[PDB]
Amino acid sequence: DEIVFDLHPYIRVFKNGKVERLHDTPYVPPSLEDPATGVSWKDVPISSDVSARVYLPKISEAEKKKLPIFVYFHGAGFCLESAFKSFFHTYVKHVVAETKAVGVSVEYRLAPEHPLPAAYEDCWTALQWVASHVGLDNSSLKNAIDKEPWIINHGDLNKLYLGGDSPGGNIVHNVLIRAGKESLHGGVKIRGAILYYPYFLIRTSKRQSDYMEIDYRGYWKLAYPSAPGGTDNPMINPVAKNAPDLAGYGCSRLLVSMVSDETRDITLLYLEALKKSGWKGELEVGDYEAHFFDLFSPENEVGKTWIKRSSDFINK
Amino acid sequence: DEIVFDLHPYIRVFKNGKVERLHDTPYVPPSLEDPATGVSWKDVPISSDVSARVYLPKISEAEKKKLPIFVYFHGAGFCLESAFKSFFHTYVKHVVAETKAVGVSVEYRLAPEHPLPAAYEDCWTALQWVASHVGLDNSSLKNAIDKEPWIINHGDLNKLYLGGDSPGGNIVHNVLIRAGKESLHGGVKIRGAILYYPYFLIRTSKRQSDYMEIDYRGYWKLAYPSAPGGTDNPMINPVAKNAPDLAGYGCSRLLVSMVSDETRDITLLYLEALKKSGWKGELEVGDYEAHFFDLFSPENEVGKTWIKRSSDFINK
Repeated sequence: DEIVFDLHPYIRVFKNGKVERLHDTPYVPPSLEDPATGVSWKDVPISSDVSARVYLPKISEAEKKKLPIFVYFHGAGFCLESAFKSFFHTYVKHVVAETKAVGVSVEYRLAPEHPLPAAYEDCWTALQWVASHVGLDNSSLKNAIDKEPWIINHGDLNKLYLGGDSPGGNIVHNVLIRAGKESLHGGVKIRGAILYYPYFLIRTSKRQSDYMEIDYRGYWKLAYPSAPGGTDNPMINPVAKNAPDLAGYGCSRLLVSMVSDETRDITLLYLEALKKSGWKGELEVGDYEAHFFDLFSPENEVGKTWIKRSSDFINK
Repeated sequence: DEIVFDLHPYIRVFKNGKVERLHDTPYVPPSLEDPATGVSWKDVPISSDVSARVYLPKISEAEKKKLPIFVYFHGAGFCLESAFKSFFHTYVKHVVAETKAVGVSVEYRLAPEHPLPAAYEDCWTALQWVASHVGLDNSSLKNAIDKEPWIINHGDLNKLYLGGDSPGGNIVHNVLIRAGKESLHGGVKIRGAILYYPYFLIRTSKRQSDYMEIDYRGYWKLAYPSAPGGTDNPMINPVAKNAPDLAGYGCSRLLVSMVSDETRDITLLYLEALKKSGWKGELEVGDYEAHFFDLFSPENEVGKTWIKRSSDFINK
C-alpha cells in the first residue's frame, strides 16, 4: 500500500520492496518465421543471472556467407522494459529483418532491484558469451550446453556490432571502454557500435530546461544510488576529470545518432571530446529532426530512415 | 472500464476485449545452472504461434546415455498461467531435477483469446516438434533452424513421456487419442503419460457440491464456447456416447493421479471406463490424501512423494 518512490507513469517502489512497472509493454513469446518479417527468435540462458533474445532473419540458399552479429543493450531508464517485451523486441526484429544480421538482445538486471553496475556486468557477460562462439562448429554442442547454433551456423564473429539506445547507449560506452582494457575471448573484436541518444550527463555552458536539470539527471541517482561523484561519476559523465580515455574504446567504427531535443547539446559535448581524444577510428553521426521515440518504428518515415541507416552501417 | 466476464481472483474480460490475469505468477527468465537445482532452461520457437521452455538437468560425465524426454502441458483453467511463469516453471524444474530428464513445457495459446481447440492443436504441434528430432545429429543444425541441441545430444526419443495437470491432463488425454489415430514423425512413440488431476466432466450417480456442479463445469464453457454437445463433448467427457475409444490411446503406460476431493469421483469413473476399454497397457494410479496444489511443491512431504513418484514412473 505504502509508496517510497513514485515516477508516473513508469515505476513505483513500495515500502515492502515491491516494484510496479504499469507502463511496460507486453511480453512477446518466441516465434518461428514471423509472418510480417520472416524473423525467428529464441530466449537463451547465458548465466544464472543473464539471458538474451537471439534473432535469425529469413536466409535464402543464395545468401551463402555468415551474417553480421548485432548485440543490443536496450534503454528505458536502467529501470524499465525487457529484451522480451514488445517495445525493444519489435525494434530489434525490424533492425534484424532490414540488416540481415544475427541479433542478440541482452536481458540485463534492472535497477532498483539490481543497482548499477549490475547492467554493465551483465552486458559484458553477454558480449563475452557471443565471443565464446569463436572457432566452434556444431560438434561443440555435445559438451557445451550454452552455445547457440544460430551463431555457430549463421553469425560472423569478424562482423560483430553493438547497439544501444538511451541508457543502453551508456552501456555500449562503458562496454567499449572495458573492451579496450580487456580482450574478448579468442581475440574477437568489436567491429563497430551504434549509440542512439546515449544517456550521458555533461555540464552544458548554459542551464537547460528543468526536465534536463532535474528529471533527466534523476535516472542516474535511481540506477546507481552510491555512485562515487554522483552525476560526475565517469560511467555517466564521460568527460569527468578522472574519466577513462575515449581513445581506449575497443572498436574501430562508431555511429552516434541524435534527435532535435535538448539531449543533443550534451551529445555534441561528447562528440567534441571523442573527436579531440585521438581515438583511432571512423565516426559517423546521425542528426535527425524528430522525436526520440519516432526512430524505433518503421511505420514513421524517420524510423524507416534510421533502421536503414543502422543496416547500412552494419553492412558497410 | 466495462466488464463482460468476472472470475475473481483469476481472470476478467472487458467489453473492449482486454483480458486481465491479476493472480498469474511472475515470469521467470532463462537461466544457466540454477544455483538451487543445477537445471538450465531456454524458450524456443516451434511455430509462429507455439513455443516451449526446454530444460536440461546437471549431467555427470559418468551418466553416458541420453535421458528420458518429459513433454509437459500445464493446467490452470485452459485460460491462465504460462510455461514461462513461476508456478508451472518451478514444478517442471523440480520434476526435471529429480527425474534427470530433458523437459519440454509447452506454451500453448490460452482461452478466451484462442478458444479450444487451439490448445489441443498447439500441444500436438509441440509433441510433433519433439518427435522431429528422430535420427538427427548436430550437423542437422546447418539447415534446420528450429531443432534443439539439448534434445539431439541429451534426449532419448525411445523414452518419450507426456505429463499434464488439470486441463493439461485433459490435453494429454486428447493428444493420446490423436497419437492412436496419427503416427508421430519417424515412428516415434509415446512410452508413457502422467495425468495428474485430469479435467474431465462425467455425470456422477449422486449430485456433487455446487462448486463441482457449477464452477468446475464453467471452465469448459469459457474454454470452448461453441463445443458441440456442451459438457458432453467427447473432448471433455471421455465416456460420452460418441466418444473416441480409450483403447485407441497411443501409449503403453499411464500414471493417473488423484487427491482426496470431489474430482476423485469423476476420475474414478474415467479409470473404470479405461479399465473396461481393452486399452492394451500398464495403468498405475496415485491416490493421495492431500490438497491439489500441495503436490506441485517439494517443500511439502506429499509434493516430494509425488515428484519422486513421477521420476520413478519416467525412469522405470
